[PDB]
Amino acid sequence: IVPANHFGPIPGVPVGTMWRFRVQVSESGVHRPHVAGIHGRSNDGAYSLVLAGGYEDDVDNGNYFTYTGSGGSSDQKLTNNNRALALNCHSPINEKGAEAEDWRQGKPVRVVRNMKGGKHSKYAPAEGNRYDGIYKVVKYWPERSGFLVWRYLLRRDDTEPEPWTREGKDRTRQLGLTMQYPEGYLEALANKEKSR
Amino acid sequence: IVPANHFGPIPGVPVGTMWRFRVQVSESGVHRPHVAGIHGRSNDGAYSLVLAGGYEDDVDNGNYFTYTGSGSSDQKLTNNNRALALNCHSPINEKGAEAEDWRQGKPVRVVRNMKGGKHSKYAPAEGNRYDGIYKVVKYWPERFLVWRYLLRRDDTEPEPWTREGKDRTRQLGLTMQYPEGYLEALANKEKS
DNA sequence: TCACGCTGCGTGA
DNA sequence: TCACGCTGCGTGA
Repeated sequence: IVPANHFGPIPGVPVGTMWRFRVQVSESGVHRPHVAGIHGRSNDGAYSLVLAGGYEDDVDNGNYFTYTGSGGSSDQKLTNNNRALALNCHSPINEKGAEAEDWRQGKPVRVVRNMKGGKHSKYAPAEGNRYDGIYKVVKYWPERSGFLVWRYLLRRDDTEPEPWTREGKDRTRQLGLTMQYPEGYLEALANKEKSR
Repeated sequence: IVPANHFGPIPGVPVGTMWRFRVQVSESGVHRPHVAGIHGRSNDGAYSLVLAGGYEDDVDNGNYFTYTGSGSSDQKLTNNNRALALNCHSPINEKGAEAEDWRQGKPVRVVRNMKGGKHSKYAPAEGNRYDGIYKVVKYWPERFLVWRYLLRRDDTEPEPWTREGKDRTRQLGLTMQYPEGYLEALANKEKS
């Protein structure tokens, strides 16, 4: 595997792989937190995040999406994962939001989409978790719920194509990527011979 | 295998049975909720509760303990907290009540989780432990405002922390139950 | 379906 | 240690 604070793609998991649970996504190293949306250290940056349709805003447009941080029922602070993510934007950490001088020079963020994101996004998978590639932070800002939240614009910068495109649907088919289940999960669950 | 809304002990699960995880305690049947403290419908009663030290408002003395409900917001005798109150042998009362002949209330299987050892010597060291049948003696509200219950034990087989009970566990072979493949892959990860 | 809940765990700090 | 948290499940409704 690779270090936890490692930035960028995990070697061997191309764009379009599909795990069923987030523990498989973790063991794969693509997104190490079992539950948390963001993986980051406030002193370094954010290494990976998940879109599971948590926030009633957070508009998902494929190559572009808005995203909201962690905290709170009370105001969100620019600390921990919130601060970690903003560190990737090619701009000095500003406590009032910043924009990127050449956004493509930001730290890379791994991004996977989850079936629960379908509540708000046409780009979610029908099932499980799909690593949709690399994004960079272009902008971040605070806004009002009725409380203050920290939000982020993310643009995609990966060489391999989005899995929902024609080119990407061919990469998913040619590389033979199928929904990967935990060893034993399918076989074990098929046994519903309880009492009746 | 007795329905979900069955009162009293589960056939085949003796007092002192041990499971490492809450999921096996639901497969067992003794306590079907995976997370929730109480199993109970608001017009029938409660079937099982777990002592996992979740609330400041709790005292555990073994043969009896006092228990807390569901809720930084005032509680109500609704849903599960309504359910437990019907297990008391006295008509439901929004002001709290006590049972005359508490032993004719409806049985409640009590599971003890290791997360209660902090404030109870009677909790197990590891995992979960089925400790028999308790009945509701009395229930009342207390100050935020919360609902509390007192539960005495009414089960013929001995408690697993006594001499008689500890003798049943050794002789019945009840040892800590783990999921298949848990110990295998966790020894794997332990050595790394 | 829908929301809840005495979980349980790897990682940041 | 504790803080943290875009899990996941059965459950009543």
